[PDB]
Amino acid sequence: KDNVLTEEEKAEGYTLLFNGKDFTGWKMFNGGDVKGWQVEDGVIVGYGADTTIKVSTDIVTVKNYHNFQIKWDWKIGAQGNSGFLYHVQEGPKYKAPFETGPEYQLIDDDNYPWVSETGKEGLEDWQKTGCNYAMYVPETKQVNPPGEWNSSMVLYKDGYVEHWLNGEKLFSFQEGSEDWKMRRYSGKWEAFPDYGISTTGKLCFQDHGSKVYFKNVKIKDLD
Amino acid sequence: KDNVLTEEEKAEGYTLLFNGKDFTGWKMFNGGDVKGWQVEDGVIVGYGVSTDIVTVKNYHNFQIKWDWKIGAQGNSGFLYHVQEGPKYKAPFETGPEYQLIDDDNYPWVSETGKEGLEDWQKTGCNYAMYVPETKQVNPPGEWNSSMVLYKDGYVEHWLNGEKLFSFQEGSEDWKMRRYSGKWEAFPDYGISTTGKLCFQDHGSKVYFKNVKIKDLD
Repeated sequence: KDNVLTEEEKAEGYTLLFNGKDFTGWKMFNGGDVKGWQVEDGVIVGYGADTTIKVSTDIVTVKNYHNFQIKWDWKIGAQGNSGFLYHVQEGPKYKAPFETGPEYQLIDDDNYPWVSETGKEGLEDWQKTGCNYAMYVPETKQVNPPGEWNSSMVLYKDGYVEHWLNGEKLFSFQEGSEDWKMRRYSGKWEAFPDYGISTTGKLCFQDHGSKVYFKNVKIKDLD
Repeated sequence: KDNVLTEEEKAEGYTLLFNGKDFTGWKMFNGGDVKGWQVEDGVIVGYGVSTDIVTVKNYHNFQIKWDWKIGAQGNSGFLYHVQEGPKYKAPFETGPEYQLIDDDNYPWVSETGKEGLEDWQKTGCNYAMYVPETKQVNPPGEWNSSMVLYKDGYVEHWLNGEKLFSFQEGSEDWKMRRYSGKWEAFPDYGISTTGKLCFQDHGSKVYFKNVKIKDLD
């Protein structure tokens, strides 16, 4: 059942973005073949040397995408921080995919060790799972705790974006909109002038904390 | 019939916030008698420290409608739930603002050297919080009508009969805008849900009339 298209998914035009067995279709951000992640038991596992050099361990698609609809299943560890990013650009100008590609946050909402300015522990709600990081936050959502599987989906079609989680539409927005522009250009991206620099780019899974697990990664390449 | 309640308006609970004659019911922000403003032909006229005007009365829930006009390059506003006191230099530090500004001819220059306001700094915005997707504004020297409703944190902005947007204070979206946006230097912004109503003028003439208020439950 895992990593297999249903007849209805094939009918809708989904194909496997992860084949269940290896990293065919994937590469390291700013790198070559995938390392520091493994396929184990039909699951992509991210682990997050006579060497001290530290480079991005995030994985990106080889293929560039414009419009798409992607579904995936995911599991994090306690205190995990991962994410799905889209329209990511690579190059020596960048150290990380978040500098260019918008992020669907995958994080330990309740127990990620973030201590605020004032000495208050805990992520703010706009930094939690299913948010379009530093742009949009759901009013309500349902997330299974760390160690349990979750299902997510992102649709992008000519700037129209939807975030879904565990069967529910969290929100949608339009990149063209006045509201989007306000959030983009007066929110938190001063240091990242290339954030959303392009509506075409790579798709990406990140690991910045603990182990993370992905499977059932199915994609509709849209017109 | 400017500055006169219709029988219907009285029946639905509106009263005059401006009487058409003088500044009864108003004071200077952090001050006493109104100065820097004049009543001219039944119109509140601002000439543009804070020299803004605030209601003597505090409001929690309310619905206010008003007519306004600005001079060229005008930068004015309606603000609500304003707090006063020595700790505050200006009404914007506490009360959200419905912007009244010369959208197209305001000589502000950005950090890159481009002149002019971005759309989220223009008329009808809830300053630094919300922006309309579409609106209809009559240009400087012409009259406009506006309305703001506040009901237990639910807010609407209207301009010339159109609902620009609504929002809910304390929603996740509102909290994100409030604490990720531009207010770190203003910790009391938008915290109190009761306070004064306010007109401000930060440049050029502004004109207000037909200022009618419902004091809601």
